[PDB]
Amino acid sequence: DKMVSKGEELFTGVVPILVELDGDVNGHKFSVSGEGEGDATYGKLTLKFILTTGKLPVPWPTLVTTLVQCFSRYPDHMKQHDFFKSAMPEGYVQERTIFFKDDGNYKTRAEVKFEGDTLVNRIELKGIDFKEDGNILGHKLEYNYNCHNVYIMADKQKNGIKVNFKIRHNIEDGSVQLADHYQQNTPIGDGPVLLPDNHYLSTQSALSKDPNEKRDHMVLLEFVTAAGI
Repeated sequence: DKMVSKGEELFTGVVPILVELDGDVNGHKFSVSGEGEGDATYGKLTLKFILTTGKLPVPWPTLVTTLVQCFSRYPDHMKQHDFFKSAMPEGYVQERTIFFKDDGNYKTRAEVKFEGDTLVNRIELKGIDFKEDGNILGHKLEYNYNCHNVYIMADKQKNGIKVNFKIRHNIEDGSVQLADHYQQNTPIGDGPVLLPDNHYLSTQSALSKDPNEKRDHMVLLEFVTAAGI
């Protein structure tokens, strides 16, 4: 619906982002605070994440996906397939199950919504069955991130979307740790949304550090474009 691209209006300029993650992995508890801004016109995310509570029990790269696909650039001809924006400002619940091959898994539950002029992401994560000797707990993954595809279809029974994709986490010996992602997003609002044709997001990510941040942290720079229509 032409009108339903009022999401255009809410994501027109630069939008401040807040992310908050209460986390638990084989009993190890921790919190992450994210702040930064989005430019949906450009697919653009700039965010800085800081460990705020506990010792960080897993590699930063494993948490990227968990830590706002509303900031994805939908080309003009595809804009009527942008669910994430069509759900705002009252937002959607994102839920994921994530299996790391030969190791444990993450189950996540997130509210993404506007809280004023600001786009917020509240995240409860539990992970279980992680091999102590494995790459995750064993901290054996590079601080880099591969370009990925993200397959979307409508889940009309939930008035929302089914999402799935494989993440490739590089280990320094040239091998790869796989995270297999299963993702349902449901809206929170009682109103209509854009239910898309089958399509995907092409997602670039760049992980850096603040030279002056004394705390365990992650500065993430991410670019997402939709395609396949």
